[PDB]
Amino acid sequence: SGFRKMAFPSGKVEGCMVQVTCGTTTLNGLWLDDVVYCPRHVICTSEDMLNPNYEDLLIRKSNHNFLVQAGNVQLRVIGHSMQNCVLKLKVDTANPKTPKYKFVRIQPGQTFSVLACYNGSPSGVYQCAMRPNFTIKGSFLNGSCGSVGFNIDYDCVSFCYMHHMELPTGVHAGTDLEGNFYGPFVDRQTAQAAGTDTTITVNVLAWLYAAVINGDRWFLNRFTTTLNDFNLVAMKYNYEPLTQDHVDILGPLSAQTGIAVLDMCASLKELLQNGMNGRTILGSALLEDEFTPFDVVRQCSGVTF
Amino acid sequence: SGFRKMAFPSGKVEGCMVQVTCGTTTLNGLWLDDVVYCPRHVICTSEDMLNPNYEDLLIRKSNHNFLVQAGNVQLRVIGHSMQNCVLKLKVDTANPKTPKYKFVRIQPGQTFSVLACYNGSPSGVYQCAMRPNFTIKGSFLNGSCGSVGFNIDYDCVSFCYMHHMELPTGVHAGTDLEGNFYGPFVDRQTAQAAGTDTTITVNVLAWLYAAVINGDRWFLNRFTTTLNDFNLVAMKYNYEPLTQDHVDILGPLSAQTGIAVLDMCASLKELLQNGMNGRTILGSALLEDEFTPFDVVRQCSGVTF
Ligand SMILES: *c1cc(-c2ncccc2C)n2ncc(C3CCCCC3)c2n1
Ligand SMILES: *c1cc(-c2ncccc2C)n2ncc(C3CCCCC3)c2n1
Repeated sequence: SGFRKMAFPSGKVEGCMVQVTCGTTTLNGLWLDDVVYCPRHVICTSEDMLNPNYEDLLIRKSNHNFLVQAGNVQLRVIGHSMQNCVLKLKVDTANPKTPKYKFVRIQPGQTFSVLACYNGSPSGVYQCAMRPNFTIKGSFLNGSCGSVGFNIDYDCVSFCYMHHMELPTGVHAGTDLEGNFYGPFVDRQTAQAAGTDTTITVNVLAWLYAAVINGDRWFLNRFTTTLNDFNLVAMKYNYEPLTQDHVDILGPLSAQTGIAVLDMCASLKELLQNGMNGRTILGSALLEDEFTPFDVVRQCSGVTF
Repeated sequence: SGFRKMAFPSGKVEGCMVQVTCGTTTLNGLWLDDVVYCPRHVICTSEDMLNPNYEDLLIRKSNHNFLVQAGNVQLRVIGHSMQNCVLKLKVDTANPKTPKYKFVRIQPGQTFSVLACYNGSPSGVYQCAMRPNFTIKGSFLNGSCGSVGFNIDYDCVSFCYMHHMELPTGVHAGTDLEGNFYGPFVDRQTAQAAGTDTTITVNVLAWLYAAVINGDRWFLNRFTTTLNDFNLVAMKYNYEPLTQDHVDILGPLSAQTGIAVLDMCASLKELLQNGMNGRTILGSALLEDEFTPFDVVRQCSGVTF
């Protein structure tokens, strides 16, 4: 039936995007109820970027220094505050398009959809994973700050990411909606080490199960392995160690296909050691780690919102 | 800055999805103004599927045999007609969420976003290409019929595809919004040959330009080629012949990067003949053909809607 990197429908989030301007800087904001959330770096200028004193810069700002526009609707700013690396602008009108929502701090390896925006307007939507080193490999240009990542559960939008910056390496960094960065990153123009990234093993296994469900079974072999033997191979190829928790999360896919999790690990061990010999799996010539076990079940079961 | 398979924001299309039921069959419909569009195969049963007589089956139906539900809003069917392979149900209420829209018949090689739906509810969004053989490699399950493909140009949605069926090969087939199938396909349960597919050469070249823009330049070599020499290699590797029209469409990317189109063709020639030697381009170990030159410019220039 096919398997695609599927994003959540973005409608509920499109209704929340606004443009925030402070002086010469314009970026995106998220309008939920009577609060607009945006990166605090909206208040810093070219001369400040290397190490802004956000407390001092914010003290020089008043409510009328923040211009918020939702499409053509001009919002009135009646309060401002900084929470970690986000600015929270209280507005005098609750967003009539506010969906049911939660703010969540996702774990590394989990996925979410990103609605990339510029000037408070949607440009596109794509699915991505929070890397183990807390970076995201997105697609973002200047002005994309304030774009958000989210997941949907029936009618509820769980916002998990707000884009802040590109690192000199071309990867992306941001915060949860309480303004806490994912990873060791700071909101200043400096070279910052992201550190060693690894492949999300439980996601690669989930994608191998998605492949079996779709008829791509060439990689199934006559071997089995142990959790400890597989983890020796995982450490060698910079893959995350597999735990019993990960095995338990793969239970539904193991049940649907009749392939024991450790048998799928022995197939993955052979692909790591021998490569793919010019073959493809679900249209890919690499081992894909951007689908969680939940993503595979949602896509293979047609879960709606 | 990264490069992702980016879909259009789906909000404008989510507001148009409805559920259409006729007897025991339920699928998706598209509600635009006072007309609901859906696959005509909504009127066929398990005993008819092999070769339905759609004219006879439709004659046995009346307006009250079609139930249309938009969320929880029950629409009143006041007219029905068949146009090619689509059914057009006239309803007594114009959709208040109707966007500015056009119906278009896309050319093979062009791309569009698909909003996959079940029971009139959105499940996900993804970008895909109309293959040269007029199939689509989507992600669709039973009940996905009536889901649509579209492109957006500022505030206008151009609908180009309505999903009808999966072929026994696992690829997907459908129609434009006037009910004409793309390709030689018919709406019946039979084995149908899609014929030889080829790789969309102009799209592979556009993606190589996107790679150069993002700093992946390892594949740039010291060779050049001619349009005729490159076409000898294209025929050998089942790639579409490149024409001057394709060279002209790549003009903006050639200008932005300073790499002449024929020089990029000589790089592509070397990748086809020598493979990628275990290297990747924009995170892929295969040559990607699902980005048009327009898609690359939109993504690299941050075009909003
Ligand atoms: C907003 C957006 C971006 C950005 N994201 C992706 C690609 C390019 C760019 C420029 N940003 N990158 C860095 C920053 C900085 C500005 C100075 C304060 C710290 C964050 C940024 N903002
Ligand atoms: C609707 C949806 C699908 C479908 N799409 C993707 C994956 C699985 C399935 C079943 N359909 N496939 C075939 C058809 C037929 C039904 C009988 C008439 C011709 C079309 C279909 N409808």
